[PDB]
Amino acid sequence: IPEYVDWRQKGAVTPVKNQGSCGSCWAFSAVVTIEGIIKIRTGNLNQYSEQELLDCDRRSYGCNGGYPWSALQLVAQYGIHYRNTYPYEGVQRYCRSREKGPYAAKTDGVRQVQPYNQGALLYSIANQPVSVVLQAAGKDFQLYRGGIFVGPCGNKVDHAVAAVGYGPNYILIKNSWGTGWGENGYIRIKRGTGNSYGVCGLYTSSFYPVKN
Repeated sequence: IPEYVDWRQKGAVTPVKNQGSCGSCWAFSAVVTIEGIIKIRTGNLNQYSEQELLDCDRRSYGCNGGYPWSALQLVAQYGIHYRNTYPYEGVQRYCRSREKGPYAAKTDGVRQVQPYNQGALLYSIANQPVSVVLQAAGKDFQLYRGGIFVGPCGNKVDHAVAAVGYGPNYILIKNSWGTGWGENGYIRIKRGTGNSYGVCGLYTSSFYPVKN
């Protein structure tokens, strides 16, 4: 369980993206999750469509609300297309999955990490990236243009992102905003403080598919 875990230089995460004026970080967080695992075994890095997840997942409320843990489940159940055969537009619409044709990616299950346990988060993040939530409605996290976020912030979780590494002290997160935020679309939050919930409630509820 290395002292350092970066999947970027591991060839697991692709360039950064923006959800835009679409409340859809859940579907984006997911595509990165599935994505990671998909490349971890096969040795093939891919960019899947979040747009599809939006238009297809009726359980989620597309362009403004969702469950990073429906998306995944969805995929495993059905599947998911490339981000070319289903590029992101930013507006929820009619499911094209079927109309689009044969799927391209399809997992083999979804599991959740025991909330409120850093030790647990890491491990999984060590075996493969994960979808995690937190407080973004933040007025500080909103302004982050590089650094190690400690706060201030709260325990009112309401935005989903992704963890793509950690250090002895900083946890790495991929944001669904442009590369005109944090440190090039990236933000480092601090771990090991005692805060069980985890600063910004980053330890509330996390997840991930399964792959054979």
